[PDB]
Amino acid sequence: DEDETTALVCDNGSGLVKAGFAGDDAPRAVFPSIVGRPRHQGVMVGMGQKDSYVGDEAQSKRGILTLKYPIEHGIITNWDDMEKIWHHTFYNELRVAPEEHPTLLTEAPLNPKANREKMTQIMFETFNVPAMYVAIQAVLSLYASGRTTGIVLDSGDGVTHNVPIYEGYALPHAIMRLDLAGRDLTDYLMKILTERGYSFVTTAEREIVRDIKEKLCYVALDFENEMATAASSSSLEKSYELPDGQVITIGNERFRCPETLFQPSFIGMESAGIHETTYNSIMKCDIDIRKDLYANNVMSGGTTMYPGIADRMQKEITALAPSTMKIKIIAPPERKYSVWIGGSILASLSTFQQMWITKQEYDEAGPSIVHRKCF
Amino acid sequence: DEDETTALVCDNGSGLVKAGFAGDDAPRAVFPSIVGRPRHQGVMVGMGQKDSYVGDEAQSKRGILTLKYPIEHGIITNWDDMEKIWHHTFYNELRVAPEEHPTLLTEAPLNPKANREKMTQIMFETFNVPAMYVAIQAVLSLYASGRTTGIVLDSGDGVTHNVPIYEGYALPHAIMRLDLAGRDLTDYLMKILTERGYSFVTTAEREIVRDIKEKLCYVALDFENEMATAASSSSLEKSYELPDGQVITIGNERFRCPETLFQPSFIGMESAGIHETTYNSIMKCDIDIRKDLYANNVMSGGTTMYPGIADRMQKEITALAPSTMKIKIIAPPERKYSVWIGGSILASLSTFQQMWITKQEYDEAGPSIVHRKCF
Amino acid sequence: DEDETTALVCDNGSGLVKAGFAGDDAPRAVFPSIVGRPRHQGVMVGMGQKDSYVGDEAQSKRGILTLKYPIEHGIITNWDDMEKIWHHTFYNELRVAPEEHPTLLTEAPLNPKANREKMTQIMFETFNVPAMYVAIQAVLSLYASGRTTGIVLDSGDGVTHNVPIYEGYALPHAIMRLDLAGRDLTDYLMKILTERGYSFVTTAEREIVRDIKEKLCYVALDFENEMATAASSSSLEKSYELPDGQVITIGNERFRCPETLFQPSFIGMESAGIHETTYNSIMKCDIDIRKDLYANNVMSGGTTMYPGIADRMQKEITALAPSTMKIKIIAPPERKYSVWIGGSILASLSTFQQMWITKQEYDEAGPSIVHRKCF
Ligand SMILES: Nc1ncnc2c1ncn2[C@@H]1O[C@H](COP(=O)(O)OP(=O)(O)O)[C@@H](O)[C@H]1O
Ligand SMILES: Nc1ncnc2c1ncn2[C@@H]1O[C@H](COP(=O)(O)OP(=O)(O)O)[C@@H](O)[C@H]1O
Ligand SMILES: Nc1ncnc2c1ncn2[C@@H]1O[C@H](COP(=O)(O)OP(=O)(O)O)[C@@H](O)[C@H]1O
Ligand SMILES: [Mg+2]
Ligand SMILES: [Mg+2]
Ligand SMILES: [Mg+2]
Ligand SMILES: [Mg+2]
Ligand SMILES: [Mg+2]
Ligand SMILES: [Mg+2]
Ligand SMILES: [Mg+2]
Ligand SMILES: [Mg+2]
Ligand SMILES: [Mg+2]
Ligand SMILES: [Mg+2]
Ligand SMILES: [Mg+2]
Ligand SMILES: [Mg+2]
Ligand SMILES: [Mg+2]
Ligand SMILES: [Mg+2]
Ligand SMILES: [Mg+2]
Ligand SMILES: [Mg+2]
Ligand SMILES: [Mg+2]
Repeated sequence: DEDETTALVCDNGSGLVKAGFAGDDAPRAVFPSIVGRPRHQGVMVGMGQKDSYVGDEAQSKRGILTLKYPIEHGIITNWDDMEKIWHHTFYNELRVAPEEHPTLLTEAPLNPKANREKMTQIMFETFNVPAMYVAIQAVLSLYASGRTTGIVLDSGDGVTHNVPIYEGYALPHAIMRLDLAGRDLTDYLMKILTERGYSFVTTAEREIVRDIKEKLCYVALDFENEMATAASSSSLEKSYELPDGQVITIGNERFRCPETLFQPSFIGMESAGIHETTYNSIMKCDIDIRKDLYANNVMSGGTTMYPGIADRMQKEITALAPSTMKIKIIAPPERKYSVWIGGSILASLSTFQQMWITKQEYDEAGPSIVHRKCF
Repeated sequence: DEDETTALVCDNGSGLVKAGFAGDDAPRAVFPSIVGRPRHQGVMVGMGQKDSYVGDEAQSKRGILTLKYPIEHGIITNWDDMEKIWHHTFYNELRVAPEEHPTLLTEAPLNPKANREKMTQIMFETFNVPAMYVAIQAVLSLYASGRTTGIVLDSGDGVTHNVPIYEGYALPHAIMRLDLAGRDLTDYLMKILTERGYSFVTTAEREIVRDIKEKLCYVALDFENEMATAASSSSLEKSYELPDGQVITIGNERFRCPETLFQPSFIGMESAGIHETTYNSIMKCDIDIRKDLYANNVMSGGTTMYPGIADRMQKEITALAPSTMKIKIIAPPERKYSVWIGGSILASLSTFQQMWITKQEYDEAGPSIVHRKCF
Repeated sequence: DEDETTALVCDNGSGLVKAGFAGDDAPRAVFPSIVGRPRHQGVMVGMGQKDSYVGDEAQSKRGILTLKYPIEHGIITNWDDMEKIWHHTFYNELRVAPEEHPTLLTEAPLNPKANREKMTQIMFETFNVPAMYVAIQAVLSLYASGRTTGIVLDSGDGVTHNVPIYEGYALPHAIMRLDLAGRDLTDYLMKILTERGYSFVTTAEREIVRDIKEKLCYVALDFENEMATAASSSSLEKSYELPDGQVITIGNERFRCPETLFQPSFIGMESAGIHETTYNSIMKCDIDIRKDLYANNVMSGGTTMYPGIADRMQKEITALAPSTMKIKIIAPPERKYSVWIGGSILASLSTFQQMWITKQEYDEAGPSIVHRKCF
């Protein structure tokens, strides 16, 4: 065990399951969210004997299993494979058990009543846990980023948050989520890059969909004004060779997939987009922090990593805004771990320990104990 | 055409615009206020050819469009969609044109100078009209209810009025609006029912927001004493099955939404709510009708529909009050259309015709014609 | 601490609480009169830990709080929040204590019995005071102006007086207050500007009420003959920009808000107003000082700041006058602070020191010590 003060620190997210201890900058435990039921008698029998695969190794051998994930766009839909994922989150990758030792969780800026009582409950159930606390991603992100006032653009394998937060305090009312960040994005990219040609199909040709997007993506300066030249000329569409090898032009997906993060009308939605929200939660925030809110625009996480978005954030927020107000967008592309950083860095501290629930106050009160506790 | 007098009647409101002729009860013209610009080339092209949908069919087909409305919280924010709305509200569903025929409008009890001058103009511009006028909602809503004297609480898709009327006359100086009734209501419900679980999100899961609150909501007798038993038991938060069909426990919103109409310290403001206003407007008024105004509290609009709301009324006007004075609580829940109702009935008469603005007396003195005119 | 004679000076008003020591000009202490219970669990919980805000950092940070004021039109209406106001006023902003040191107060020209006997008990209760006094605003403002014989016109956040003071002496009979200066003013402006347009609504859009009147208000030369060409032309009503940035037009409010001062029929009242008050108290006074009263009209307060008001006095006081007796309106717009100026400068003096109430003679007399004592 480490010297740094005893907590487990587990960031629930939608792409990769991040967990670790107190003190760090990059994740101790990384794994995607999967547990796969194998299925065959005949050839599974014929060839194998052992197993079911989880996360890491399940990236490797997989064409023998049944690959579903168990969490989606937020609160866990079935927490059943989440349980054995958390079993895996504790008992070999870190290796330490939450049985003796204190434990933290992250959460969205504000969580609900009922399932977040049952969140508290599940820790005490299967995992036993003598002390747990649960702290906000946005607030901890901004403390990772070192700051006192900053409106944190979060955006993961699923959700985008836009929290106004002033000297540590997020604001009670200015609340909106975009549920665009990861899947709809990537798997409409699967939809289209497949119609463009080759069945990314069954046993061989599937998770190239998940290599490709990340490498190809700059967010362009404007759309159909490039898509005109694009088609007469031949530049931004690059002929790339994959583990099979036929001439693959990937070309819009680059700017297209994240132009959807701006405006979902490019798949086809009548509803909103990121640009509006960013401003709109500030326009329904507080008048004398509105000021500093536009003037402290910051970002966190996965889908934010993309090159071209400072150029977009300086472009289109100002494109709604008055003549009188002013935006300041702030840059740092370290940001792909900063929630797990914020959790890890805050875990270590003297101050934070007294704020723990002790399991004695669970048994006394119930899981509703969480509703008078975590700040 | 009807036998009953040549006079069109529009009741505008922020939610569903109501209009018709002279004499009726329930509305002749109903629609919700959308036109929304169609957007795609490619898949709009491939599949269709026609359209762009006003109102009616834009609650049938819509996941192609760009769904925005234009009447928000009172005075018209952009009237360009209102113009083509009014081009629907006249030309196809009622069908009968303003060109030869007299026309009437509804409005709040007292209106300003210029954004009512141009309304008088804009009716004579696009729609030409050889005669027109506009009535207050308050009083027509009261003569509808059958009464000479009455403090009516309005509450519809955005606003609440708490309007003191005695013998046909409202009182010249006690004037407060509560800008809550429809949206911050349903859409704060959107916010926290979404955090309770399922991104209600893109093409398929959205307008259950506006189906669910209507059925589920009642006004309860007290709040965090009921939120106590709540979290121990499993009573008042039922499970129901929607167009998809996962277990949706819908729970507080029922009683939490309408409590926010009363005390808006339940999203979290800082800052008023109706219980006060319903009294405040009367404490500010003539001492010899303070009397009867507390003795003649009445109600109108759709957000008024709720079960338990009289129970909330009788409780918490009285609970401010001195030992001396006395509240009556007058019941009528017919009152969902009372504002369109009386404009229909009043359009029928003899008396009201002489009042009409004639196109000639407009052209003479300008759009201020209404300043000296509208009783 | 300063060299100048040990004495605290609270010029209590019903807008911004002000204070300081002796010898000065502009305020040493200024804070708006707000403390205010924050409310929530859940999101308040989630997003902070400490606090409830007084005045200053309330005038910052406020959308989390429960904001009411405790002094209204004149004498305080519950002395509970006024208490923790004075607790702030002494112990952090001046920092000093009324524990060791002598303490002065401000008041209107003469005051009543009971609650001012009690204004001799609260400062000796919690705040202890070994030596105290209270003096008259009107009179102090006139020696602040460096003069002997004046009728001063006050007008602050709520209230207005019309006081003869001749060679130091106010006349014991000539007396009428006006209760229009601050709130009814600004918050009928909120009411009418609200009817004109956009809800000054809930979290973001509410104190642009207070800000807009001050800058925009001139008194004008006459009302409805200006409101004629107002509608026909487009002159006085300016299109600015606020933190929102829609084309807000402010227009009458300028002249109508100070019109309603002189003539409160521009919301709607049956009783009086100012010009006659300013004439009548001198009509009801000694015959041979009438002369010098009408010939020494002088003003102070915040609300007396509006441009045009000089030309208004010189018009509508003299409009009531006979041919024989003559007015002389005196101009100084130094006058936003003049009563506290009155107290601070007068607190220095050797003369005034023998006038103090020692806490010893309070303990002997009880509350009735100020009755014989104060001049
Ligand atoms: N460099 C990058 N470029 C493009 N997309 C990225 C990059 N890094 C991460 N992402 C995207 O971010 C998502 C994962 O972000 P993350 O914040 O880790 O989600 P979570 O916390 O919810 O697990 C993935 O869908 C991934 O494609
Ligand atoms: N049965 C009902 N229960 C609760 N709310 C209702 C009911 N019927 C209508 N409403 C509400 O009434 C509001 C609209 O009322 P209405 O007075 O017609 O508004 P408007 O005149 O401004 O169009 C809506 O926001 C709707 O949810
Ligand atoms: N520049 C100004 N123009 C007009 N009104 C003003 C100005 N400055 C302050 N006021 C008004 O003066 C009032 C407060 O005056 P003040 O004498 O300080 O009141 P108080 O002594 O009772 O605190 C408020 O209604 C405020 O809007
Ligand atoms: Mg995350
Ligand atoms: Mg564009
Ligand atoms: Mg769109
Ligand atoms: Mg708004
Ligand atoms: Mg503010
Ligand atoms: Mg503790
Ligand atoms: Mg209505
Ligand atoms: Mg209550
Ligand atoms: Mg409140
Ligand atoms: Mg009052
Ligand atoms: Mg009376
Ligand atoms: Mg006529
Ligand atoms: Mg004063
Ligand atoms: Mg006049
Ligand atoms: Mg009058
Ligand atoms: Mg005499
Ligand atoms: Mg003495």
